[PDB]
Amino acid sequence: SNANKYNKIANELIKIIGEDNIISITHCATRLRVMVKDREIINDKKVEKVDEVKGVFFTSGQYQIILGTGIVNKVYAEVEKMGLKTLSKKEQDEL
Repeated sequence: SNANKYNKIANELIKIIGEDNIISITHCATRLRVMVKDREIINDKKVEKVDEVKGVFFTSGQYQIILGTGIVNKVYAEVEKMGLKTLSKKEQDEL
């Protein structure tokens, strides 16, 4: 596939969750982890249909999208430019 593969998934994901429904975002080795305001407006079935999405779970305020290793980082790197509160990239330590 073309090099926009990961930015299309990021955009589809943001669009289904709702941009202003996102508190903050990070990831682990296999999952994109989105702290959301209201899970009950997120259409899980539409999320599950997105390219590369292996499954979805909500628990403990976290909407988790399983993308698999390597694919999860490439999607995270697209979301990182979108301006949402992404957290993985911890902020500069002061001296």
